[PDB]
Amino acid sequence: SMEMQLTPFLILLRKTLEQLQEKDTGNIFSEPVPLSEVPDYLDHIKKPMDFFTMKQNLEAYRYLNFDDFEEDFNLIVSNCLKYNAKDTIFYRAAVRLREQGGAVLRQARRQAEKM
Ligand SMILES: Oc1cccc2ncccc12
Repeated sequence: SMEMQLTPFLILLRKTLEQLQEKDTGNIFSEPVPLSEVPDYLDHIKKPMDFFTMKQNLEAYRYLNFDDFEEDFNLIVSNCLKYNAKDTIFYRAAVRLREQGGAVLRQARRQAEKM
């Protein structure tokens, strides 16, 4: 809205990002998928995403509404479901992050709406 302030919103996004990273207990989404180990990754995945990149986007003022932030989170999840077979831990880790992280995201968006 007209009066919504930037700094409390960024503080909220930082806290939310930390809470989401806590759900990724193996830290498999902490840094970009290592393209040197996965040379076919970009054949399947058009926009890689990870929590370090999200932190850099946050601090570069690229996230100005909650959708901007949640869309990149959803890329982390959807890219991982798309690339990895269902019988892998990586696939299940994306399911777990979607489920547990969705709860973090709903409460955070509610706080943003009060701003
Ligand atoms: O190394 C990784 C971490 C998280 C997700 C991945 N998805 C495909 C290939 C490698 C991955």
